[PDB]
Amino acid sequence: SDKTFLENNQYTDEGVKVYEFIFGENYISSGGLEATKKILSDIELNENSKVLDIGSGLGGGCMYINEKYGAHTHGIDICSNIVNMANERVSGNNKIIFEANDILTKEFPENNFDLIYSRDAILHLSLENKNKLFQKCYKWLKPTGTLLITDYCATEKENWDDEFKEYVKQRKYTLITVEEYADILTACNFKNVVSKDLSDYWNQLLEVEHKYLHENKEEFLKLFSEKKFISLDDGWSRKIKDSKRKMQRWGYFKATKN
Ligand SMILES: C[N+](C)(C)CCOP(=O)(O)O
Repeated sequence: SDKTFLENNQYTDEGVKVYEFIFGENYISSGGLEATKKILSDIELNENSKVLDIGSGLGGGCMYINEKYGAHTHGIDICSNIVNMANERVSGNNKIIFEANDILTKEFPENNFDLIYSRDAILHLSLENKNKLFQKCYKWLKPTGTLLITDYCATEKENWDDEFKEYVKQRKYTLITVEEYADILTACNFKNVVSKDLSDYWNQLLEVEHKYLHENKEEFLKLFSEKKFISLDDGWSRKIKDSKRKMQRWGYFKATKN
C-alpha cells in the first residue's frame, strides 16, 4: 500500500525525527513554525471555527492554529506512526484531534469546515487523486470557508534534469506546475483562486534550515549518524540549487467556496 511505502521509507520513525530536527519541533513541513506564522498571517478564525489539516504530520500546524485562534482542529495523516508521535505531543486539549486515515476514503459532512489547510503533503498523491481530493475539499468546506495549501511543485517535466528526475522517482512524488495546480482548483469550482510561486521564499527558508543544520552538526551526530547527516545536508543543498533556478518550486494556493 501507499501507507506502508511511506511508513517504511520516507517517514520511518527515525526519518520523521531527522526531519523534525531541521524543520523544528513538531514540524515536518517547510519552514516549521516561522513559515506557519507567515502563511496564517492573513487568516481569520475563532473559537467556533472548524479546521481540517490534511497531512498533519507531527501536529505543529494544528497546535499553532488552536493556540492562535482557539479553533477546533482535526488533523488526518495516513502514517500511523506519525499520528502516534503527534498524539504524544498534546494532552488535555479537546479541540485538537489527530487521526490516522486515508483522506481519500475518510468521510466528512458537506459544508463542515471553515478552513481546510495542507502543508507540503499533497505531493504524495497521483494527479488523479489530487483532483479527487480537491473535489472532496470543495464539498467539505462551508460556503464561507477557505482552502489554504502549500505544496511542492516543479517546472514542466520536459525541463527536469537527471538528478531531479531521480529525486522525484525515489520519493514517488507527483510534482506538477504551479499553474496546473491552480487549474485543478478552478476546475473544482473554487472561487478567488490565488496561486503564488513562493520558490524564492522557500529558498530563504531552506537556507535558514541548512545553516541551522551546519551549526548544530555536533548535536545531530549524537542523535543520528554521519550517514544521515550527509544525506540530509545534500538533500537541502539540492533543494536550494533547484529552487534558485525554479526547477523545484514551492506553490501557495488560497481559494474559497463562494
Ligand atoms: C515533504 N515533506 C516536506 C513533508 C518532507 C520533506 O521532503 P523532502 O524535502 O525531503 O523531499
